[PDB]
Amino acid sequence: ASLFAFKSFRENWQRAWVRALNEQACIQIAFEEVLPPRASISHVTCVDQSEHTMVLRCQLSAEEVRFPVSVTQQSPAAVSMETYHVTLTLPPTQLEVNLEEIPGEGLLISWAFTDRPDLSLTVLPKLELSTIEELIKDAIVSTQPAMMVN
Repeated sequence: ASLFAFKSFRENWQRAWVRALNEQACIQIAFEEVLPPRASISHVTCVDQSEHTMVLRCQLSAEEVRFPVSVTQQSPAAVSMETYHVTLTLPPTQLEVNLEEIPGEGLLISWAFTDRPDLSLTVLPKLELSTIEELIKDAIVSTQPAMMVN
């Protein structure tokens, strides 16, 4: 929580979440660019505290987060691609952040939703949208991002 106040950490946090999201995607959906109008982490609690690790739980929420998503279709000797505008809203839901000290590398951070988040996102092209929504929802609900700090 003390690290969520540094701008540099928030950037990598989002950039790490986008990296994990694209991995699980492997039609093919991809999150292009990395910001949110309003976000908040609350009720930070320490469930476990080992000698070299630490497990935390908290409530995460964001409103009107906007990011592009690209749909890529591979075909005989060809690649097509169409990008969309996505607007997501995450109500307060619980995730578990896991910290682990790695010798010679830094501090490994990992997180994942503990329960299915009640997402409410919309998709609109940039000049079926229903299916693109479920692929994004399915990825966000399942991914367990990770990142290395120092």
